[PDB]
Amino acid sequence: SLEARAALNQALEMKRQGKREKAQKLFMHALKMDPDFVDALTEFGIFSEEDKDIIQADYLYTRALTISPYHEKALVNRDRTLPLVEEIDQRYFSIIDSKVKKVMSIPKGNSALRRVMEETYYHHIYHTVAIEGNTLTLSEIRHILETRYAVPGKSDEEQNEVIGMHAAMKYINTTLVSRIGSVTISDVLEIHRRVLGYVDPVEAGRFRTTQVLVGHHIPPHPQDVEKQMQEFVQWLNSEEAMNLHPVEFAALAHYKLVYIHPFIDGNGRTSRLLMNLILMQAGYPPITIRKEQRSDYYHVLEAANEGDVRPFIRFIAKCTETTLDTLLFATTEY
Ligand SMILES: Nc1ncnc2c1ncn2[C@@H]1O[C@H](COP(=O)(O)OP(=O)(O)NP(=O)(O)O)[C@@H](O)[C@H]1O
Ligand SMILES: [Mg+2]
Repeated sequence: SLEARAALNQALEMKRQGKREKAQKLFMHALKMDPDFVDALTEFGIFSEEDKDIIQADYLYTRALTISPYHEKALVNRDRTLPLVEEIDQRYFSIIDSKVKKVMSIPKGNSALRRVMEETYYHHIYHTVAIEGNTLTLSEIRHILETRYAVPGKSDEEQNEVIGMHAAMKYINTTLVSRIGSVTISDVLEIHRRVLGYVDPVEAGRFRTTQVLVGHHIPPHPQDVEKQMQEFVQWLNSEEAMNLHPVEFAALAHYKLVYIHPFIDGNGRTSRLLMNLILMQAGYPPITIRKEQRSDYYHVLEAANEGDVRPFIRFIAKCTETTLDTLLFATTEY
Protein backbone atom coordinates (compact mmCIF):
# COMPACT_ATOMS: atom_id res chain seq x y z
CA SER A 1 0.00 0.00 0.00
CA LEU A 2 1.53 3.36 -1.16
CA GLU A 3 -0.80 5.21 1.32
CA ALA A 4 0.36 2.92 4.21
CA ARG A 5 4.08 3.70 3.46
CA ALA A 6 3.21 7.47 3.33
CA ALA A 7 1.10 7.28 6.58
CA LEU A 8 4.01 5.54 8.44
CA ASN A 9 6.73 7.98 7.16
CA GLN A 10 4.47 10.93 8.21
CA ALA A 11 3.71 9.22 11.61
CA LEU A 12 7.51 8.97 12.35
CA GLU A 13 7.90 12.67 11.25
CA MET A 14 5.08 13.78 13.68
CA LYS A 15 6.59 11.61 16.51
CA ARG A 16 10.02 13.31 15.90
CA GLN A 17 8.30 16.79 16.06
CA GLY A 18 6.66 15.68 19.39
CA LYS A 19 3.01 15.81 18.12
CA ARG A 20 2.01 12.28 19.28
CA GLU A 21 -1.83 12.62 18.79
CA LYS A 22 -1.22 13.19 15.01
CA ALA A 23 1.43 10.37 15.06
CA GLN A 24 -1.16 7.93 16.60
CA LYS A 25 -3.88 8.76 13.96
CA LEU A 26 -1.29 8.18 11.13
CA PHE A 27 -0.15 4.83 12.72
CA MET A 28 -3.86 3.75 12.84
CA HIS A 29 -4.28 4.95 9.18
CA ALA A 30 -1.17 2.95 8.04
CA LEU A 31 -2.66 -0.28 9.57
CA LYS A 32 -6.14 0.51 8.09
CA MET A 33 -4.53 0.71 4.56
CA ASP A 34 -2.22 -2.35 5.17
CA PRO A 35 -3.15 -4.45 8.28
CA ASP A 36 -0.01 -6.66 7.72
CA PHE A 37 2.46 -3.69 7.45
CA VAL A 38 5.29 -5.14 9.67
CA ASP A 39 7.21 -1.77 9.75
CA ALA A 40 4.09 0.16 10.95
CA LEU A 41 3.10 -2.58 13.50
CA THR A 42 6.66 -2.52 15.05
CA GLU A 43 6.95 1.35 15.06
CA PHE A 44 3.38 1.70 16.51
CA GLY A 45 4.50 -0.92 19.11
CA ILE A 46 7.60 1.21 20.03
CA PHE A 47 5.28 4.31 20.22
CA SER A 48 2.81 2.35 22.47
CA GLU A 49 5.62 1.15 24.85
CA GLU A 50 6.90 4.79 25.26
CA ASP A 51 3.35 5.66 26.59
CA LYS A 52 3.63 2.60 28.98
CA ASP A 53 0.76 0.84 27.03
CA ILE A 54 2.49 -2.59 27.45
CA ILE A 55 -0.51 -4.81 26.39
CA GLN A 56 -1.10 -2.78 23.14
CA ALA A 57 2.71 -2.74 22.46
CA ASP A 58 2.94 -6.55 22.98
CA TYR A 59 -0.17 -7.05 20.74
CA LEU A 60 1.42 -5.01 17.87
CA TYR A 61 4.89 -6.69 18.24
CA THR A 62 3.26 -10.21 18.33
CA ARG A 63 1.01 -9.29 15.31
CA ALA A 64 4.17 -8.16 13.35
CA LEU A 65 5.87 -11.53 14.20
CA THR A 66 2.86 -13.76 13.16
CA ILE A 67 1.58 -12.40 9.75
CA SER A 68 1.06 -15.89 8.14
CA PRO A 69 0.19 -19.33 9.65
CA TYR A 70 3.84 -20.57 9.29
CA HIS A 71 4.98 -17.53 11.44
CA GLU A 72 2.29 -18.49 14.07
CA LYS A 73 3.76 -22.07 14.24
CA ALA A 74 7.37 -20.70 14.25
CA LEU A 75 6.58 -18.48 17.32
CA VAL A 76 4.74 -21.31 19.23
CA ASN A 77 7.62 -23.78 18.49
CA ARG A 78 10.41 -21.19 19.22
CA ASP A 79 8.82 -20.31 22.64
CA ARG A 80 9.10 -24.10 23.41
CA THR A 81 12.73 -24.56 22.11
CA LEU A 82 14.16 -21.28 23.62
CA PRO A 83 14.17 -22.32 27.34
CA LEU A 84 15.62 -25.77 26.34
CA VAL A 85 18.38 -23.92 24.32
CA GLU A 86 19.01 -21.35 27.14
CA GLU A 87 19.52 -24.35 29.53
CA ILE A 88 21.80 -26.31 27.07
CA ASP A 89 23.94 -23.16 26.41
CA GLN A 90 24.12 -22.14 30.16
CA ARG A 91 25.17 -25.76 31.06
CA TYR A 92 28.07 -25.47 28.52
CA PHE A 93 29.25 -22.12 30.06
CA SER A 94 29.24 -23.76 33.57
CA ILE A 95 31.35 -26.73 32.22
CA ILE A 96 33.84 -24.08 30.85
CA ASP A 97 33.71 -22.14 34.21
CA SER A 98 34.67 -25.42 36.03
CA LYS A 99 37.69 -26.16 33.74
CA VAL A 100 38.90 -22.47 33.93
CA LYS A 101 38.96 -22.71 37.80
CA LYS A 102 40.99 -26.01 37.53
CA VAL A 103 43.60 -24.37 35.17
CA MET A 104 43.74 -21.14 37.32
CA SER A 105 44.17 -23.21 40.58
CA ILE A 106 47.38 -24.91 39.17
CA PRO A 107 50.40 -23.03 40.70
CA LYS A 108 52.12 -20.70 38.11
CA GLY A 109 55.64 -22.14 38.85
CA ASN A 110 54.49 -25.75 38.02
CA SER A 111 56.96 -27.46 35.55
CA ALA A 112 54.14 -29.17 33.52
CA LEU A 113 52.03 -25.96 32.99
CA ARG A 114 55.06 -23.78 31.98
CA ARG A 115 56.28 -26.38 29.37
CA VAL A 116 52.68 -26.54 27.93
CA MET A 117 52.08 -22.71 27.97
CA GLU A 118 55.27 -22.36 25.79
CA GLU A 119 54.36 -25.21 23.34
CA THR A 120 50.73 -23.93 22.82
CA TYR A 121 52.00 -20.29 22.31
CA TYR A 122 53.71 -21.44 19.03
CA HIS A 123 50.68 -23.73 18.23
CA HIS A 124 48.39 -20.63 18.60
CA ILE A 125 50.50 -18.45 16.18
CA TYR A 126 50.53 -21.42 13.69
CA HIS A 127 46.67 -21.67 13.67
CA THR A 128 46.01 -17.84 13.56
CA VAL A 129 48.15 -17.50 10.32
CA ALA A 130 47.58 -21.03 8.80
CA ILE A 131 43.76 -20.37 8.79
CA GLU A 132 44.34 -17.55 6.16
CA GLY A 133 46.68 -19.63 3.89
CA ASN A 134 50.12 -19.25 5.64
CA THR A 135 52.02 -22.47 4.64
CA LEU A 136 54.65 -22.32 7.49
CA THR A 137 55.03 -25.48 9.69
CA LEU A 138 55.06 -25.31 13.56
CA SER A 139 58.87 -26.02 13.59
CA GLU A 140 59.54 -23.22 10.98
CA ILE A 141 57.53 -20.74 13.20
CA ARG A 142 59.59 -21.83 16.30
CA HIS A 143 62.82 -21.33 14.23
CA ILE A 144 61.74 -17.81 13.03
CA LEU A 145 60.85 -16.61 16.61
CA GLU A 146 63.55 -18.42 18.73
CA THR A 147 66.60 -17.77 16.42
CA ARG A 148 65.38 -14.70 14.37
CA TYR A 149 67.06 -16.26 11.28
CA ALA A 150 64.68 -16.74 8.27
CA VAL A 151 63.75 -20.23 6.85
CA PRO A 152 64.77 -21.42 3.33
CA GLY A 153 62.59 -20.90 0.18
CA LYS A 154 59.49 -19.63 2.12
CA SER A 155 58.12 -16.11 1.29
CA ASP A 156 59.17 -13.19 3.60
CA GLU A 157 55.43 -12.14 3.64
CA GLU A 158 54.47 -15.45 5.42
CA GLN A 159 57.49 -15.15 7.83
CA ASN A 160 56.71 -11.43 8.58
CA GLU A 161 53.05 -12.43 9.39
CA VAL A 162 54.51 -14.72 12.16
CA ILE A 163 56.91 -11.97 13.47
CA GLY A 164 53.92 -9.52 13.56
CA MET A 165 51.70 -11.97 15.56
CA HIS A 166 54.62 -12.56 18.03
CA ALA A 167 55.11 -8.73 18.37
CA ALA A 168 51.30 -8.19 18.80
CA MET A 169 50.93 -11.00 21.45
CA LYS A 170 53.99 -9.69 23.46
CA TYR A 171 52.49 -6.12 23.28
CA ILE A 172 49.09 -7.40 24.64
CA ASN A 173 50.69 -9.62 27.39
CA THR A 174 53.08 -6.82 28.64
CA THR A 175 51.09 -3.55 28.14
CA LEU A 176 47.29 -4.28 27.77
CA VAL A 177 46.32 -7.41 29.88
CA SER A 178 47.23 -5.93 33.34
CA ARG A 179 46.54 -2.23 32.38
CA ILE A 180 43.56 -0.60 34.26
CA GLY A 181 40.97 1.67 32.51
CA SER A 182 39.13 1.70 29.12
CA VAL A 183 40.06 -0.07 25.81
CA THR A 184 40.56 2.83 23.29
CA ILE A 185 40.49 2.82 19.41
CA SER A 186 44.31 3.49 19.66
CA ASP A 187 44.75 0.17 21.61
CA VAL A 188 43.11 -1.68 18.62
CA LEU A 189 45.28 0.37 16.15
CA GLU A 190 48.42 -0.45 18.28
CA ILE A 191 47.62 -4.25 18.00
CA HIS A 192 46.96 -3.92 14.20
CA ARG A 193 50.21 -1.84 13.77
CA ARG A 194 52.20 -4.86 15.15
CA VAL A 195 50.01 -7.60 13.48
CA LEU A 196 50.43 -6.15 9.91
CA GLY A 197 53.45 -3.74 10.31
CA TYR A 198 56.16 -6.27 9.19
CA VAL A 199 54.17 -7.19 5.98
CA ASP A 200 52.45 -3.84 5.06
CA PRO A 201 53.72 -0.95 7.27
CA VAL A 202 51.85 1.70 5.14
CA GLU A 203 48.41 0.15 6.02
CA ALA A 204 49.27 -1.16 9.57
CA GLY A 205 47.55 0.91 12.36
CA ARG A 206 45.35 2.66 9.70
CA PHE A 207 41.60 2.24 8.82
CA ARG A 208 40.80 1.36 5.16
CA THR A 209 39.45 4.14 2.83
CA THR A 210 38.06 1.78 0.06
CA GLN A 211 34.92 -0.43 -0.48
CA VAL A 212 35.72 -4.19 0.11
CA LEU A 213 34.07 -7.69 -0.06
CA VAL A 214 34.76 -10.15 2.86
CA GLY A 215 33.45 -13.52 1.52
CA HIS A 216 29.60 -13.21 1.73
CA HIS A 217 29.92 -10.12 4.03
CA ILE A 218 29.48 -6.44 2.95
CA PRO A 219 31.30 -4.41 5.66
CA PRO A 220 30.37 -0.70 6.07
CA HIS A 221 31.42 2.01 3.51
CA PRO A 222 34.89 3.39 4.51
CA GLN A 223 33.15 6.78 5.24
CA ASP A 224 31.26 5.04 8.15
CA VAL A 225 34.16 2.83 9.52
CA GLU A 226 35.33 5.44 12.13
CA LYS A 227 31.76 6.10 13.48
CA GLN A 228 31.09 2.32 13.96
CA MET A 229 34.58 1.84 15.57
CA GLN A 230 33.64 4.61 18.12
CA GLU A 231 30.26 2.87 18.88
CA PHE A 232 32.19 -0.50 19.11
CA VAL A 233 34.72 0.73 21.77
CA GLN A 234 31.80 2.40 23.68
CA TRP A 235 30.10 -1.08 23.83
CA LEU A 236 33.49 -2.72 24.82
CA ASN A 237 33.68 -0.42 27.93
CA SER A 238 29.85 -0.42 28.54
CA GLU A 239 28.40 -1.79 31.86
CA GLU A 240 26.21 -4.25 29.79
CA ALA A 241 29.35 -5.90 28.22
CA MET A 242 31.15 -6.31 31.63
CA ASN A 243 28.05 -8.24 32.95
CA LEU A 244 28.21 -10.75 29.99
CA HIS A 245 30.01 -14.12 30.51
CA PRO A 246 33.68 -13.62 29.42
CA VAL A 247 33.37 -16.17 26.50
CA GLU A 248 30.20 -14.39 25.20
CA PHE A 249 31.85 -10.91 25.63
CA ALA A 250 35.08 -12.12 23.89
CA ALA A 251 33.00 -13.84 21.11
CA LEU A 252 30.84 -10.70 20.46
CA ALA A 253 33.98 -8.42 20.53
CA HIS A 254 35.61 -10.70 17.87
CA TYR A 255 32.42 -10.80 15.68
CA LYS A 256 31.66 -7.02 15.97
CA LEU A 257 35.23 -6.08 14.84
CA VAL A 258 35.32 -8.48 11.78
CA TYR A 259 31.77 -7.22 10.90
CA ILE A 260 33.10 -3.59 10.74
CA HIS A 261 36.29 -4.94 8.97
CA PRO A 262 37.99 -1.55 9.64
CA PHE A 263 41.47 -2.48 8.16
CA ILE A 264 42.32 -3.53 4.53
CA ASP A 265 43.98 -6.71 5.97
CA GLY A 266 44.70 -8.49 9.33
CA ASN A 267 41.06 -7.98 10.55
CA GLY A 268 40.77 -11.68 11.59
CA ARG A 269 44.15 -11.80 13.43
CA THR A 270 43.37 -8.46 15.26
CA SER A 271 39.81 -9.63 16.21
CA ARG A 272 41.19 -12.98 17.57
CA LEU A 273 43.89 -11.05 19.56
CA LEU A 274 41.19 -8.66 20.97
CA MET A 275 39.12 -11.82 21.79
CA ASN A 276 42.11 -13.30 23.75
CA LEU A 277 42.88 -9.93 25.50
CA ILE A 278 39.28 -9.93 26.95
CA LEU A 279 39.54 -13.64 28.01
CA MET A 280 43.01 -13.09 29.66
CA GLN A 281 41.66 -9.91 31.44
CA ALA A 282 38.84 -12.22 32.80
CA GLY A 283 41.50 -14.78 33.94
CA TYR A 284 40.91 -17.34 31.09
CA PRO A 285 43.96 -18.53 29.06
CA PRO A 286 44.26 -17.52 25.36
CA ILE A 287 42.20 -19.89 23.10
CA THR A 288 42.92 -21.13 19.52
CA ILE A 289 40.63 -21.42 16.45
CA ARG A 290 42.39 -24.35 14.65
CA LYS A 291 43.19 -24.25 10.86
CA GLU A 292 40.88 -27.33 10.44
CA GLN A 293 37.85 -25.29 11.77
CA ARG A 294 38.09 -22.65 8.92
CA SER A 295 34.84 -23.93 7.24
CA ASP A 296 32.86 -24.01 10.58
CA TYR A 297 34.32 -20.53 11.53
CA TYR A 298 33.14 -18.95 8.19
CA HIS A 299 29.70 -20.72 8.47
CA VAL A 300 28.99 -19.29 12.01
CA LEU A 301 30.24 -15.77 10.92
CA GLU A 302 27.82 -15.93 7.91
CA ALA A 303 24.98 -17.01 10.32
CA ALA A 304 25.89 -13.98 12.57
CA ASN A 305 25.81 -11.60 9.52
CA GLU A 306 22.26 -12.91 8.68
CA GLY A 307 20.91 -12.22 12.20
CA ASP A 308 21.84 -15.01 14.72
CA VAL A 309 25.18 -14.58 16.62
CA ARG A 310 24.53 -17.57 19.03
CA PRO A 311 26.14 -20.20 16.68
CA PHE A 312 29.33 -18.00 16.71
CA ILE A 313 29.24 -17.74 20.58
CA ARG A 314 28.81 -21.59 20.78
CA PHE A 315 31.72 -22.05 18.28
CA ILE A 316 33.99 -19.78 20.46
CA ALA A 317 32.72 -21.65 23.61
CA LYS A 318 33.64 -24.98 21.87
CA CYS A 319 37.16 -23.58 20.96
CA THR A 320 37.67 -22.39 24.62
CA GLU A 321 36.81 -25.89 26.03
CA THR A 322 39.25 -27.57 23.53
CA THR A 323 42.06 -25.19 24.76
CA LEU A 324 41.26 -25.79 28.51
CA ASP A 325 41.06 -29.62 27.86
CA THR A 326 44.57 -29.41 26.22
CA LEU A 327 46.09 -27.50 29.23
CA LEU A 328 44.35 -29.90 31.72
CA PHE A 329 45.26 -33.09 29.69
CA ALA A 330 48.98 -32.07 29.95
CA THR A 331 49.09 -33.35 33.58
CA THR A 332 50.80 -36.28 31.67
CA GLU A 333 54.00 -34.18 32.27
CA TYR A 334 53.20 -34.35 36.07
N1 LIG B 1 31.14 -13.59 6.39
C1 LIG B 1 31.99 -12.98 7.20
N2 LIG B 1 31.54 -11.99 8.00
C2 LIG B 1 32.40 -11.37 8.81
N3 LIG B 1 33.70 -11.60 8.99
C3 LIG B 1 34.12 -12.60 8.19
C4 LIG B 1 33.36 -13.31 7.29
N4 LIG B 1 34.14 -14.26 6.64
C5 LIG B 1 35.34 -14.11 7.15
N5 LIG B 1 35.39 -13.10 8.09
C6 LIG B 1 36.55 -12.66 8.89
O1 LIG B 1 37.42 -11.90 8.07
C7 LIG B 1 38.74 -12.49 8.09
C8 LIG B 1 39.46 -12.17 6.80
O2 LIG B 1 39.74 -10.75 6.75
P1 LIG B 1 41.26 -10.21 6.70
O3 LIG B 1 41.25 -8.73 6.89
O4 LIG B 1 41.95 -10.79 5.52
O5 LIG B 1 41.91 -10.88 8.01
P2 LIG B 1 43.21 -11.81 8.21
O6 LIG B 1 43.64 -11.55 9.63
O7 LIG B 1 44.13 -11.40 7.09
N6 LIG B 1 42.64 -13.33 7.95
P3 LIG B 1 42.46 -14.57 9.01
O8 LIG B 1 43.77 -14.95 9.64
O9 LIG B 1 41.86 -15.78 8.35
O10 LIG B 1 41.52 -14.23 10.14
C9 LIG B 1 38.46 -13.97 8.38
O11 LIG B 1 39.58 -14.68 8.89
C10 LIG B 1 37.35 -13.84 9.43
O12 LIG B 1 37.85 -13.56 10.72
MG1 LIG C 1 43.91 -11.28 5.02
